[PDB]
Amino acid sequence: SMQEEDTFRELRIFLRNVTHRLAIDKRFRVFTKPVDPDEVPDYRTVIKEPMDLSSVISKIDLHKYLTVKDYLRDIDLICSNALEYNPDRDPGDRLIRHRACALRDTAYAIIKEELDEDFEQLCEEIQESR
Ligand SMILES: COC(=O)[C@H](Cc1ccco1)c1ccncc1
Repeated sequence: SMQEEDTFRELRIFLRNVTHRLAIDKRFRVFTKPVDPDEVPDYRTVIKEPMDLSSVISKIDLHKYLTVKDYLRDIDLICSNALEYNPDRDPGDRLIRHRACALRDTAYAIIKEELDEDFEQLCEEIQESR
């Protein structure tokens, strides 16, 4: 229905706004663009599904997310990729891990405050009907 297409349009507006707020935070610059395959050729041998905030913006506009749950699976993948690629005790690895945890925690805290639980349940029930 037109009403259901208005629901998904409001979801995309919400997700673009959350993503922009994460992408401008200086702590998260390391998560804004793909890891460059020239500078780091080893990356794509270890990390089998790369993800970053520019790719998330492109996915919103391709209508890849019908629920906030499917958006948060890609925020969780950004964070888990950084934890698995940089697991060591040295300061460089510990700094990215702390930033990855802060990107995940910050996204979940904006959603807990600003997403209405009945708006998410509506998106889930339209998705489950298709
Ligand atoms: C999302 O970025 C990463 O996982 C890279 C891994 C990387 C790049 C070069 C060598 O290793 C990283 C970038 C900056 N600081 C720590 C790690």
